[PDB]
Amino acid sequence: VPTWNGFSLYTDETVRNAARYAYDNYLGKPYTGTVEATPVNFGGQMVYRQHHGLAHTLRTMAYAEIIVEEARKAKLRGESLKTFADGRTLADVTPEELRKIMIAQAFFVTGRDDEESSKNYEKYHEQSRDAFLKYVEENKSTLIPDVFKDEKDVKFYADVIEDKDHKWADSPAHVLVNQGHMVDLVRVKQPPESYLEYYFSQLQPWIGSTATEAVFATQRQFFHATYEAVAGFDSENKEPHLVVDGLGRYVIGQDGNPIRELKFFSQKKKLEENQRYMRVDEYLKLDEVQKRFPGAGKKLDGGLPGLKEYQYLQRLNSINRARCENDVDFCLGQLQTAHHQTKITPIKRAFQSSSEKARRQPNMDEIAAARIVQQIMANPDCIHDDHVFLNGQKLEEKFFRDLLAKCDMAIVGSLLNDTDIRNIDTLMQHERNTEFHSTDAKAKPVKLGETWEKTIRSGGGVTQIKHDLIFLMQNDAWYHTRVNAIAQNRDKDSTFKEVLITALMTPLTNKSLMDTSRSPAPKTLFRGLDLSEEFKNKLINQAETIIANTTEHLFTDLSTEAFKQIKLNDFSQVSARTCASTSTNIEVPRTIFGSNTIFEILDPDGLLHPKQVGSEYSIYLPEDVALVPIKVSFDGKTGKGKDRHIFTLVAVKSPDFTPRHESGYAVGPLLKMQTPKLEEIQRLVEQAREEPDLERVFNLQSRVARQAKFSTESGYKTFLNEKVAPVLEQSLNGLLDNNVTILGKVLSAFPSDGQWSAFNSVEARQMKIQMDAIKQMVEKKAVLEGQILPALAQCQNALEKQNIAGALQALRNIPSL
Amino acid sequence: SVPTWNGFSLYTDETVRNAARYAYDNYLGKPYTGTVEATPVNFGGQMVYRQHHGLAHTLRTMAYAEIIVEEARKAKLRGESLKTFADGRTLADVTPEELRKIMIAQAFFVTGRDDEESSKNYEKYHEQSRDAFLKYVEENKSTLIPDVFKDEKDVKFYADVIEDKDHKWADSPAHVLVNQGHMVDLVRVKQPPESYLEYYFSQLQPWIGSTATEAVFATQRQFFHATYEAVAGFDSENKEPHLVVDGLGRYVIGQDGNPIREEGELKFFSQKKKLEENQRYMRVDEYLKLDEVQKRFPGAGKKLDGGLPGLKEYQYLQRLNSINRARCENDVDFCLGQLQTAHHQTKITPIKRAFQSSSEKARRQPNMDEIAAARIVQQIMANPDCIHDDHVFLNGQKLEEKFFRDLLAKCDMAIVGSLLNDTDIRNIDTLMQHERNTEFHSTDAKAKPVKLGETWEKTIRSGGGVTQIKHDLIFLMQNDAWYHTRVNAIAQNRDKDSTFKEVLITALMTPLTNKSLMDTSRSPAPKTLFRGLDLSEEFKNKLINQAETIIANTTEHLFTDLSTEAFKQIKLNDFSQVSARTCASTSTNIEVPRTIFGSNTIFEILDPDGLLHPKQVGESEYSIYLPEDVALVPIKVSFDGKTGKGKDRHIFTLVAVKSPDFTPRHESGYAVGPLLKMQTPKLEEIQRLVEQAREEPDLERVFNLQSRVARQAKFSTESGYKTFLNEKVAPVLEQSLNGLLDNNVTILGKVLSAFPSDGQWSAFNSVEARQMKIQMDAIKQMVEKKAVLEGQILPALAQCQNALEKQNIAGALQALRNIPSL
Repeated sequence: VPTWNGFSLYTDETVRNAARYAYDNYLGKPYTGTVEATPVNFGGQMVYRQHHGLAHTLRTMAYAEIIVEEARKAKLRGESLKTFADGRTLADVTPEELRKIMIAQAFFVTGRDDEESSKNYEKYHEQSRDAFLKYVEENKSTLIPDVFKDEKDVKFYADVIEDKDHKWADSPAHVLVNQGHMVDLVRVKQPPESYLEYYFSQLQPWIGSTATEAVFATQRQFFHATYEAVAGFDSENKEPHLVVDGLGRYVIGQDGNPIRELKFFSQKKKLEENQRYMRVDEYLKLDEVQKRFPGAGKKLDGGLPGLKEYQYLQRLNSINRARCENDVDFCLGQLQTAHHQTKITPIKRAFQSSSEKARRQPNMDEIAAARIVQQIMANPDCIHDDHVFLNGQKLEEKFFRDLLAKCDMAIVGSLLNDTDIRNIDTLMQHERNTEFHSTDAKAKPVKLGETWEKTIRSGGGVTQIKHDLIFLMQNDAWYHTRVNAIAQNRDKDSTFKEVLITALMTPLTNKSLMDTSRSPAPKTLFRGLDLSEEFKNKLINQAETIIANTTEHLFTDLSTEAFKQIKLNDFSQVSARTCASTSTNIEVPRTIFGSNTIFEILDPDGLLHPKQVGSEYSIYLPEDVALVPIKVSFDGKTGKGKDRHIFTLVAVKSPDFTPRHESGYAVGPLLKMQTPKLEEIQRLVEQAREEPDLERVFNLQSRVARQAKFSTESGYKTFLNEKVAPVLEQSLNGLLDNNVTILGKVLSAFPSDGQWSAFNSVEARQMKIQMDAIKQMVEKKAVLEGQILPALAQCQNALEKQNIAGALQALRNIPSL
Repeated sequence: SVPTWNGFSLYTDETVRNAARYAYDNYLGKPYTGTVEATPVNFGGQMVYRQHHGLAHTLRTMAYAEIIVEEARKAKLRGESLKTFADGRTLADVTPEELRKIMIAQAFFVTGRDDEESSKNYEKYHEQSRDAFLKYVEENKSTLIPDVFKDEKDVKFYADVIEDKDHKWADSPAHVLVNQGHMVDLVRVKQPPESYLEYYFSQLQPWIGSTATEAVFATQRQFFHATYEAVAGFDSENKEPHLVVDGLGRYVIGQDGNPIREEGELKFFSQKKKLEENQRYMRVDEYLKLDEVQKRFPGAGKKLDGGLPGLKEYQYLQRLNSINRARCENDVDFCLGQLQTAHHQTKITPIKRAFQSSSEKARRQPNMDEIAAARIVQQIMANPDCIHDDHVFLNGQKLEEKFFRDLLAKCDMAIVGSLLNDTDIRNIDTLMQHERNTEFHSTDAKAKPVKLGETWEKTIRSGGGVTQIKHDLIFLMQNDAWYHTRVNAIAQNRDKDSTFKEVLITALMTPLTNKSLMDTSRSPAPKTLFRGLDLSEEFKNKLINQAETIIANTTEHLFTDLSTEAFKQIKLNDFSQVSARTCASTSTNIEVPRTIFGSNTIFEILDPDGLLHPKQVGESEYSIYLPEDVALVPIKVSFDGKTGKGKDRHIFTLVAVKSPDFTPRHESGYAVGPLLKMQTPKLEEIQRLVEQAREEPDLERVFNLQSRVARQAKFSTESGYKTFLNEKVAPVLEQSLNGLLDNNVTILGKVLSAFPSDGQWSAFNSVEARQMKIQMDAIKQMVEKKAVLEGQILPALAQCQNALEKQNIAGALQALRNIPSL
């Protein structure tokens, strides 16, 4: 199954011109015959060939395209398709070949003089053949050798148009033209079930059941797009079955068994006593029919969903019907829109739908990670070379990589403020000489902060800073190449600071984008990548597998297999985790950057939220949006002679695409940073463990004993012996045993200021001062070990019992000594 | 060159006392048969026949001879050179056997007096005294010869000294001692006192030296006080006319009027004589200021008070007329006892002079390391589990061998023991079980090791309560040499190759043995204790001339204080540390160390001031623990003969003296240090309080609850549970989360009042509504925990510490007590 070159009925000018010439010189002209020569009028515009005209012709061409498309899918799914003489299959049809088919299809009905299909078949097809050759001859210089290879080639496609011997299974050419003509024959004729089953069974051997359901489902959409009525389907319908081949009937005899010789009966032939034409419901139930037709037990609604009879009938009588029959560019534009929708509809069908187009609200870790980023931005002093040290906690390379991979950094950026944006400059000043290395190894290291201040920043308020951050990531490859690789976890030999900067800048860049972007989101963006031959080939294979398992259906929904294959082959991560640069102009990645890989990202449901850059836009992929492939084309070669492919991707949002991360990664380290130092308390326990100053007590004991005894004043000597000395000996023992009971009692025994003031001697006064110091000494230990320390212990105890009102009580109600 | 004295004494020798007893009975106690001063005199009713030249006089002469020879021997050891006799000997060479013969002769020197004549019947009285002595020897020849006197030739020699035929008062030691001794008693209260004192001082001086002569006349005045005689004052500036004493004459100053010389040389004008108008008598104050007098007599310019210090004049006379005066003149055993007390005091007094005085006899109060040592000893005793082979491990601290040797050396164990109780004593049994197999080693390395705790349990202890344990511990220390030799060696820091546990036990037992002793003893403290030692010959001889050096430099004095030399020699030669640092065993019976133990060294420990505080061991046996400021100063060394093994035995007489100068200097903190570290609080409650405040909020729980509330909300169940969830619950959870993401206590305190009441929840009874209330209560408790901690408790504790750090204890308590409500 070769890779398609992107050839399309809706973009090829050669085929489009063959459809004009056909319309312009036949087809748009009045019938010269008798049968239905009378024109019909739609919305005031006339149609000369309502039936076999332009809209019919263009649809046959459109059928051939999708029949080939579906065959290539069935082949890739492992299905065996009907082979020709040379062993080829409809899937082997080439772009060049298909173009020659459509050109011939454009003339397959030009040679009609009226609407007689019971005679003149030979003459009309001879005229169509002449009309086609006349076109080829007129544009001889153009069509050969580029379209047709020689006159023998032209003769071949003229032979298919003439249809002398009805060899409708000779070649892909004969089949596509015959099948394309027959698919348009499913309209409203009753009973609809007999017609549908017949034409279904004609196409089925060539491309398979899954592909045949897709064609007739798409055919109904092409009818809506070109304003033709669409029939309903009822497997339980009680009408008599219509044997399409010959317009006959099958009959039920009295054995109650379908008459078989199965036996064809003419609508004229008379039936016996107990004979009755088999009904369609009986026909759809036959083991042979159910085996080739999945219509049994199923139902389809006619018309358009949302429209009622009178509304649907008014639509059919619109001028747009006439425009489809008269305007080539219009009828092709209708089909193109319908064809494109059949690629998207089955995808949306296979996944849980959502009504929210916005990013979800922050989770707990995104909130925590936002707090951490804000703190780092405020304290760039916390930035080292191996790590970040912030509030008694160490954050290393692993932490910031986990943030880059688990957090939606657009959501984190929505939690940041203009203070954080202003603090970018100061981070940059702190990292003035931090070297950033481009992923291109030839490149010389660039000083981060210095380059920021010297060539990018330009003063101003916060909005200017945002523009300069967006400017840096847009225009400085030494910066963005490293950042993108670290964000997507595909980097080699990155410094911790390169990783940290990425983790800090990515949410801040998203904020800067959301705050500055003004324009409404474009719905078609282009992205350029340069991939290895090995990696691109993987993506090509994953895309083709997904496309092959995404098909429209009539009766058999294969959404479960589309789900399975998409989750197996999804490569959305290639455009995720970073501020990905895109353009509305395909020539930016294609011609300027010369990329071998081009993503045509389609976002018709507005799910990507692209922010304008400084035609550049920036994409930060939401966690639950997948970029599902619908088309893979070979686009020729780049400047360096490498193959170039375009991946057309459609944005689809679903809870099914949501990743499951285990939480805690950002909340954890945040909690540990809120941990209180409590240095006052740690200083209370060190003071409560200080040894008492006993030498001070001894010194005064000695001083008292020296004057206890060397003075002839009797009152002073007694005072020292009965009032001073015992208190000191009592205080010494108290501080030595650390006995609270003895300390708190000696407090009252300390003589008053007035008892000391009785002696106005020099030594008595100095002793007073030293006695006061000891008293303070004794008191601070009596209150600590006696009042305060017990209270704290009582407080703590009520806290581990969760008696909060009791913990406060232990501090409020302190018993006195 | 000075032979060791054999302890011969006037106060203990029986022969001399007998001679004095005979002299009184037959002569001195009988009335004078003469004319002058023959009339008896009363003192307190008792009659005294011979007031001047009687028994008290005769016994003092004998006391002078003793102190003269004593001071002469000291003078020689200080290196002084004494006047020699014809045979080349000095008074320091006088032997005990010879001194006894002299004292016997001295006893009769006055017996032949018929009255108190002056210069009339010298030869008659001295012949009668001689015949009295001959009569006494003959009547006692069987005992006196040849033990005391060699032969009749020897007896005749001392008889010839008594007769005094040729006035050869410097012919021999006997002549000098008898003649000087008789004169020394003439230093009475006669006027002028200065002329008499200078004279008799100059006669003795050449024989023994100035230092000795000063000691003899100082002691003399004490002998006078002890025998109730009047003691004269001394005044260098006395204006009264000088009396020459040899002649009872005067000297004369001319009109010149420098004293009248010859040749220069002084004269001797008879007091009867009659001279010129231009001349007057040389004053006492003029005599003492002469250059010739000042070079031979150190007492000008100086002064001596008369009478007894502390007594007035009226009290002195009521003492001089006491009945004791008559008892000294009539009772031999009484007068000798009076002199013995005075003589003994003259050996203690100069020692106390050389150091600071002390007032208090009792041990000092505990210091800070002794109080701490008692605690540590008590806690080791309470939990013997802390005892290891290499160290003791108490409350996080490691106590090693040096720590316990430091207690033994710096702490007064007796004081430490005073801080112990009966529980600690009772815990000895617990200690001994833990140390059941601990082996103790005697210093005697021939003895086998003994298992401490096993021997204690099976041999030493006898049951009963604490008092019996104390008795058992004391018994162990008294009788088991395997225990006490090791303990004493370690306590005194003179041991070798001791185990750690032996050191530990010594440090634990010493204060415990002291407490046991103090709690069980009830005897009044004796003042004479005897301690026996088995010393090497080298060590003893070192102690001997250490003691002899100290004794030779301790003298009484009149004018020249040599206290500083006493201080210097005592500190140099002190051996008090032989009896220190351990519970030392003593006895009131000298025969215990001498006979039973057969010690070659005996300490006669005297404690008249009650400084040692001995305790009775189980009788005559006592234990002393030497106080840190008490020295055992030697005053006497005697040769006592041979032991059982033919080794020489010596007796050291030591006096307990207390002084701050003996106080050792140790750095504090050797025990207080480790104790304080064992009391450092490991404040676990506060540490838990801190860690509680470090516990993290379950933010995920609050966020997940928001999800549930929303998902519970978008289905209308009960009326109006949905509106309740959207308008009352959800905002609170949003505010709680934002208040917990930030540490904003103001948001947290506010949202607490915003949580729905139970009454509001009571309106909804669905399974999911009750399941929501329970979750909501958990979030509320989560909010409250931090709103109270960060908002009230933690800042209260911070403001408390800040007030304590500023030493504002008032504000520290207000920090806890004045906690404002949210």
